[PDB]
Amino acid sequence: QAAVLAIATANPPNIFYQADYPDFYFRVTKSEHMTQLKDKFKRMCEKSMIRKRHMYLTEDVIKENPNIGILNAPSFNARQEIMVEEVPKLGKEAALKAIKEWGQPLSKLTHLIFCTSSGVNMPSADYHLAKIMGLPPYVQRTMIYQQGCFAGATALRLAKDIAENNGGHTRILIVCVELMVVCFQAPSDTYLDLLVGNAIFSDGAAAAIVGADLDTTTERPIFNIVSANQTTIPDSEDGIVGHIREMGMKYYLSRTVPQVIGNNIVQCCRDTFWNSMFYIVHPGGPAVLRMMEEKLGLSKERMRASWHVLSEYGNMGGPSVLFILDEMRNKSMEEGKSTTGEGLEWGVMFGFGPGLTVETVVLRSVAI
Amino acid sequence: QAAVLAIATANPPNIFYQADYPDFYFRVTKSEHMTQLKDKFKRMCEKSMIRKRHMYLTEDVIKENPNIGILNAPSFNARQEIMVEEVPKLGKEAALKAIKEWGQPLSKLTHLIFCTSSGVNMPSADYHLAKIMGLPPYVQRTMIYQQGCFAGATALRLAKDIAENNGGHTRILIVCVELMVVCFQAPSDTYLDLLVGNAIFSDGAAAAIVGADLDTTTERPIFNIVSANQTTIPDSEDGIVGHIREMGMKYYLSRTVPQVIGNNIVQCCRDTFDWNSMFYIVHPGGPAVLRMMEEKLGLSKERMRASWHVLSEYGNMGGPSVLFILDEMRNKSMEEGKSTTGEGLEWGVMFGFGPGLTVETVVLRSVAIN
Ligand SMILES: CC(C)(COP(=O)(O)OP(=O)(O)OC[C@H]1O[C@@H](n2cnc3c(N)ncnc32)[C@H](O)[C@@H]1OP(=O)(O)O)[C@@H](O)C(=O)NCCC(=O)NCCS
Ligand SMILES: CC(C)(COP(=O)(O)OP(=O)(O)OC[C@H]1O[C@@H](n2cnc3c(N)ncnc32)[C@H](O)[C@@H]1OP(=O)(O)O)[C@@H](O)C(=O)NCCC(=O)NCCS
Repeated sequence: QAAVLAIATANPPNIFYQADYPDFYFRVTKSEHMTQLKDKFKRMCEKSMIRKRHMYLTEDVIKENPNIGILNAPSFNARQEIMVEEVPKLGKEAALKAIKEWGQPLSKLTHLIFCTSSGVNMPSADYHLAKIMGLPPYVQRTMIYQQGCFAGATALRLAKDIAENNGGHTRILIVCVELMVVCFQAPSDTYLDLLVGNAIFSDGAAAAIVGADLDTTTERPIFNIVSANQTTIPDSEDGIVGHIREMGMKYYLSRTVPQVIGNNIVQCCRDTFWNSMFYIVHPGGPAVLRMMEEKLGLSKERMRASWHVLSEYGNMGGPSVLFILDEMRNKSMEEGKSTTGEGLEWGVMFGFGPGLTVETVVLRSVAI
Repeated sequence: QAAVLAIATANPPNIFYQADYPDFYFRVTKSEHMTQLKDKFKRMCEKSMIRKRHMYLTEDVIKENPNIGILNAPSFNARQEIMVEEVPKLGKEAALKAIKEWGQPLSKLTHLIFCTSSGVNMPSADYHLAKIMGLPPYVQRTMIYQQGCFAGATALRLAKDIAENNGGHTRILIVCVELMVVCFQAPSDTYLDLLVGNAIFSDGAAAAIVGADLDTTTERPIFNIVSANQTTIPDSEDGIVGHIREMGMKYYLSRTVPQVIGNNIVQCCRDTFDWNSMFYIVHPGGPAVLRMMEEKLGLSKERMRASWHVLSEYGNMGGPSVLFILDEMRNKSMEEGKSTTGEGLEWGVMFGFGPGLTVETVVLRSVAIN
C-alpha cells in the first residue's frame, strides 16, 4: 500500500499581512480613487481568516513589469517569463527538504509528478525541476498543468497507482507550486471576482515522497493512502473559471462555490466513511471549513490544521493540502499524540477546483 | 495486464496538399515578396515526405482572426478561444468511434486521460470533453497539457498502472488532440524555425480504450501494454522548445533533433529488447528519424510502412500521431491477412518523443487475428 514518506514546504520570502494588503493592493495598482471598491475589498480581507500571505510579486516586480498592475494591459509574456523561471526554483527548495527527510539518494527516485497552474512552457516545469536538481535521466515525469486546487490531491491519486503497480523500487517525488503572478489583476468595478481572488490567493510550494513496500530500516510512513477517487459536481462549470489571456489569467469565483463544495464534500465524507477521524480540507475559503464543522458537528480541534494553514499562508491553491498534512503530522508529534493524524486512525483529504471537481483521499495515520 | 481495446481517429475536414502549401502559406500571410524565404520553404515542404495535412486553420479562419497571420501581432486570445472550444469537439468525434468499436456503453468508462498542447483553460479540455460527451460524473479525469509529441505514449504509460492497480471494471478513455492554431506563425527570415514547423505540423484527434482483465465474451484486446518507460536525453533541452506568448506559441526546432532522437531510440530498442522480427510505431517527427531506425537496425522496408504512411497522409499531428500509426498498423494487418495485429509479429515497440528531449517507450505485444 502506497504511503507518504516525507513532506516539506517553501514560500517566497516576502510577507504580506492581510491587515495592510487592502492599502498595498489599491496603491500599487494606482487605484486609490476607487474608495467604495476598496471598502468592499477591506471587508473581504477581514472576513478571509487569512493573517499573512507569502508572495513573489512585490512592488518592485510590479514596477519592473508595470503592465501587471494595469488592468487589461498585455502582461502575459512578462508573467510567463517570471513563472517559467521561478516556479521550478521554489519547487526545488521544498523538494530538497523533503528528500532530506526521506533520507535516500536522489538516484533512488523513479518518478516525478509536478503540478502547477502558474505558467506553462515546453519543456515544462517538471523538466526544469529535474534539470536544476540534476535528477537522473531515468526519472519518469508527469506534468499536471492548470488543474487548480485539486492538483495536490490528484497527484496522490496518480502516485498511489504508480507506486503500487510497479512495486518496491518505485519512488515518486510530488511537487506542487503556485505563484499568483499568474492571476494578479488590478481592481475594477465590473469585475467583482478579482476582489475575491486578490484577497485569498498566495504563493507556496510543497513536496512529498510516495512509495509502497518500504525499506523498514530507512523509510517510515507518515500516512497511508488507502484510496483516492475523483468526482465531478454536475452543472457547476461556472463555479471556478480560469481564462488565460494576454492580460494574464482572468479568474471568476462564483458566490455559491463554498456551499456547493461544502455540501458535496460533507456528502463525500458520509458516502466514504465524526470527531473520530482527522480532516485535511483545501482552504478554499473560511465558509467551506465552517460547513464541515457545522454539518458534521466537529470539535474546534478537527479543522485546526486547515484553519492554521489558511491563516499563516492563505489560499496557495495546489500545494495547500500538503501544507495542512505537514502541519497536522508536525503538531501531532510535538504534542505527543498517538498518531500522525492527531491521535486518530482514519482520515480524509479533500482537494477541489474547476469543474467543479472533488478529489477525495482516504488516509490512515501512523502510530507515533 | 492492461490492453488497448479500441482505437479511432478524427481530423479536420479541410485538406491542405503539401504541393500547394508554400503558395497558400505565403499568400495568406501576405509575404509572397519574400521570394528567397519562400524558395527555402518550398524545399522544406518538398523534402517533408508529407503529402497532405488536415487543418482547422483555413484562410477563412485567418480572415476572421487576422492577427494570427501577422507576425508578432497579439493573437493569443483569438487562438485560445478557438482551441478551448474546438479541441474537445474534435476529440469527441474520435472518442465516440472508439467507444462504438469497443462495443460497451459510454457509461462503463471509469477514467479519462485527455492530452493536448493546443490551448489551456480552467476547467480544462478533459472536463469539456466529459461535458459535451455526457460522461457520467464518476469518470475520473487526468489532464496532460503541453507535453508535445510524447503525450500519446505517456497516456498509455499512466493508463497501464491505473488499469492494472484497480483492474476489474476499470476502463480508461484516452483522447489526444492537436490543432496547429496554437503555433501557426507568419514567415520571417530571421526566425527559420517557423519555416520547419509550418511545413510539418498538422491537426488530428485519436482515442483509445484501455483495460486490464476484461471479459472475453464482449471485449477483445488489440495490443497488450507490456511495459512503458520515460527517459530523458541529457543536454538536449534546446532541441524542441515551445514558448507560449501573446503572439501564440513560438516553437524552436534544432536541426539535430532527428539525429539525437534517432540515435537515442535505436539505443532504447537494444537496451530494452532480429530487429526485423518485431513491429515498430515511431512518432513521425520527420523523415530523418524513420530512416535512422531503418538504417541503424537494418530494417526491411515493411517495418516503418505504417509510420511513413501516417506522416504522408496526415503530417506531424503531435501527441495523437502514434495512435494513428497503431490504428493503421492494426487495420492493415487485419485487411491484408496477417497473423497478428502487429503485422504478423509478436513483439513491438512504440516511441513517442518531445521536448526535453523526452522519450516515451511502450513495449507492446500483438494479439492473434485471422
Ligand atoms: C472573500 C470571503 C472570505 C468574504 O467573506 P464572506 O464569507 O463571503 O462574508 P460576506 O458575505 O459578509 O462578504 C461578501 C462580500 O464580498 C462580495 N463577494 C464575496 N464573494 C464573492 C464572490 N464569489 N463573487 C463576487 N462577490 C463576492 C460580496 O459581494 C460582498 O460584498 P458586500 O460587502 O458589499 O456585501 C468569502 O467570500 C470567500 O472566502 N470566497 C472564496 C470562495 C472559495 O472558497 N472559492 C474556492 C477557490 S479555491
Ligand atoms: C524540413 C525537413 C523536412 C527538410 O530537411 P532535410 O530532409 O533533412 O533536407 P535539407 O537539410 O536540405 O532541408 C532543406 C532546408 O531546410 C533547412 N532546415 C532544415 N532543418 C532546419 C531547422 N531546424 N531550422 C532551420 N532550417 C532548417 C535547411 O537549412 C535547408 O535550407 P536550404 O534548402 O535553403 O539549404 C526536415 O528538416 C525535417 O523533417 N525536420 C524535422 C525536425 C523534427 O523532426 N522536430 C521534431 C518535432 S516533433
